[PDB]
Amino acid sequence: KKLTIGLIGNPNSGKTTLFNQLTGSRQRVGNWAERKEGQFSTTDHQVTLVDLPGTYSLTTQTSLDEQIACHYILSGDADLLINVVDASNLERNLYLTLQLLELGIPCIVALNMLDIAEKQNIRIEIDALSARLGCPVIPLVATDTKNVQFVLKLAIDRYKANENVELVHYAQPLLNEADSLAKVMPSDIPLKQRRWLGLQMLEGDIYSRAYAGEASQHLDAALARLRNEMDDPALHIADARYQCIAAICDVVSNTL
Ligand SMILES: Nc1nc2c(ncn2[C@@H]2O[C@H](COP(=O)(O)OP(N)(=O)O)[C@@H](O)[C@H]2O)c(=O)[nH]1
Repeated sequence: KKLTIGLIGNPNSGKTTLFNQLTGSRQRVGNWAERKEGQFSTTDHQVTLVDLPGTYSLTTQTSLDEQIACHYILSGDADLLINVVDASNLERNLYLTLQLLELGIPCIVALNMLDIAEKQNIRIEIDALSARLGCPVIPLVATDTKNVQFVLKLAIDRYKANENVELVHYAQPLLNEADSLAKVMPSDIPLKQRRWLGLQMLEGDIYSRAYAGEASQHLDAALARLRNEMDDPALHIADARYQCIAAICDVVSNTL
């Protein structure tokens, strides 16, 4: 029955509400090595709900909360990740959701605060979002107990690996140098995550270097060949990311 789930999401997106709604008062606040942990029953599982520190990005010195959240997702202790998303500010919240899907980690998106999005004249299309993200999207109003118990626990029991859908289309030189960096990293890290990490290093992420072994030292040489192939490598990563995120927001969002 054991199943470890990690709630992940932006700050002020109804994360603690959803955590509390599922856990109730079956919680244990301790400390990493604040670590918040909870328990709740499903049909097929008894879940260990690991609350993670709220963050906008798995990349960036910043606070200690940001790092532990990032490291936990890479650690791979969790079977499933439930990503609490604010529906009223989708674009802003999707950047973390993209990173989780780029890491290839099985996850369910808890699309929350839909009533606020509805009040702001925004009707998000659930099936369209699920199709383009490649993971179950559960519409929610976390504050309503009637709504939270509707399907979420049902979705948790039938979870699978994400659909291998196309997300960000980076230029080939970026994928080349990210792959070269990925070959230097320890092989126990999945190849799909090693390439993503390599790309974060090129953009100038401070965290990703930790999982790279000695690949972090080969950065400037890769950046040199990138800087002669394009004006700036870090920007081109950020450009391609935007069109992906923005293209999802367009086809998924509508007038109520
Ligand atoms: N209207 C609405 N409000 C919500 C919903 N979920 C959470 N909230 C409200 O948003 C605020 C922040 O919620 P919280 O869970 O603390 O977010 P956090 N800090 O990311 O854990 C709270 O005042 C809460 O009542 C929702 O689905 N709909």
